[PDB]
Amino acid sequence: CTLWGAAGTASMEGSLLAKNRDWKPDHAQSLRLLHPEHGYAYLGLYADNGSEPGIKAGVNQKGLAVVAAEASSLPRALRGVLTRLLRDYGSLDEVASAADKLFAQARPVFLLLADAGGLMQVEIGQHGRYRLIRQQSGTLAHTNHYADTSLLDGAQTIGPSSQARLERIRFLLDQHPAHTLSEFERLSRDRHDGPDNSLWRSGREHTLAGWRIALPAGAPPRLQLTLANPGRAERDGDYALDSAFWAQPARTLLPK
Repeated sequence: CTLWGAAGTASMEGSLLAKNRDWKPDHAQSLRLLHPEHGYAYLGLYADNGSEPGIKAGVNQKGLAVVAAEASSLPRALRGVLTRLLRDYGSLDEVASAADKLFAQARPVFLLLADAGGLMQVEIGQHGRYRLIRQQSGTLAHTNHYADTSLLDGAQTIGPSSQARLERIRFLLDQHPAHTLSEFERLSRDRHDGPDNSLWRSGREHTLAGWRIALPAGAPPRLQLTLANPGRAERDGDYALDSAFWAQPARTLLPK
């Protein structure tokens, strides 16, 4: 998985959060809106079935968005919280506060949250150890390996794809000063470097979805999603998370 986003003069439509979900094409995913009994309503990029079902990404009505990356760097042995964020927190500051507990008890993982204000990257290591980064007027990017090795008990294992993919969105992003949603969409479909080391994989692992959202201040958030469930044809989502959107009943919005 490839995660990345821009904030500040680095974007022309506000905070951008993107996520490329890569995985063995052996399950089905779905975009679901949920109205939890206690918390904010939120959209979710669920993995209906498979080996690891659950929320892979989302965004709530308060306009807080988050995307996760698996921490393959370390053994499955040492390898949720994505839902707490979506249904109890409405801003990066809300998270920066309850972070030393929210993440101090979160399994290892890579998180990339975003809100009208900016972006925030969270790397949760072995046990409790976690590093934070908050950019407000620039760009951010992360894949499947820790940038701060200090958050682990021992040297990690960087996968060839996590390596290559990180160097690709890093390069492509460093070309222009500012970015847009339209651009990102093009970015997520880059087929540079074979079928395994590319942003849009198609080898052992296929990119099963493309997630991208824009969060302009004082305006409805705009979400675009490309679902690619194996066997089915590609389905694309384009929504405006306004008051009305969130008012609709909880149900699957992808695939129709």
